[PDB]
Amino acid sequence: PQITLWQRPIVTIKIGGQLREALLDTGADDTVLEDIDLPGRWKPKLIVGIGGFVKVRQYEQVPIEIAGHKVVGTVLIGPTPSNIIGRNLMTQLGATLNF
Amino acid sequence: PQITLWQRPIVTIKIGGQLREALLDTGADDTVLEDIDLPGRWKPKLIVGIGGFVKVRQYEQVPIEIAGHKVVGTVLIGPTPSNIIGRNLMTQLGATLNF
Ligand SMILES: [Cl-]
Ligand SMILES: [Cl-]
Ligand SMILES: [Cl-]
Ligand SMILES: [Cl-]
Ligand SMILES: [Cl-]
Ligand SMILES: [Cl-]
Ligand SMILES: [Cl-]
Ligand SMILES: [Cl-]
Ligand SMILES: [Cl-]
Ligand SMILES: [Cl-]
Repeated sequence: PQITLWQRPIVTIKIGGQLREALLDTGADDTVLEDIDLPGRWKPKLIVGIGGFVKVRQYEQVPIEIAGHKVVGTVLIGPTPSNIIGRNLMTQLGATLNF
Repeated sequence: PQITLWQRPIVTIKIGGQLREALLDTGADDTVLEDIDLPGRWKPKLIVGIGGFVKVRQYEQVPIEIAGHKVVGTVLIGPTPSNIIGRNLMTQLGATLNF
């Protein structure tokens, strides 16, 4: 799609059977979602959040659909003020900012 | 331009004689710059930053060039971890996210 920016760029995402929403955030390096579960192994990671650092789970090679486009990449699961799609997945999408 | 996202989307900006850089941040509502001065009146505004709230100065109808494109809009001046161009100015640019 072509997404304008007069409102927050919130899109529908889907991971397996879990339909959610998230912000397309060009100011975020990584993707962080609070309201999803995944099975299997994961690696701990620290991100910055309230109180200094927050521990999240890093899941690799996750299939995720963003605004109807399927990609595969890393998803961080843990506390976040908003679900955010970061540059790691926007690169998979081939997304660009255009003006 | 057409800006890819495999690195942080940092662009050159210019306000009067003040040439700087800033991140194009679709996760930011407003534009916040730390390393610029402007003359004249301004209105105080609180934003979220380290320690809860940070006081910045709100300047209106500021002419600013972003990646070579001139626009006019509101610029917040104060502490910020990175200079950020937010959606308020990206809308003026007619910027879109495309995939
Ligand atoms: Cl599932
Ligand atoms: Cl992030
Ligand atoms: Cl620990
Ligand atoms: Cl959508
Ligand atoms: Cl990835
Ligand atoms: Cl100047
Ligand atoms: Cl902001
Ligand atoms: Cl006060
Ligand atoms: Cl530039
Ligand atoms: Cl504005």
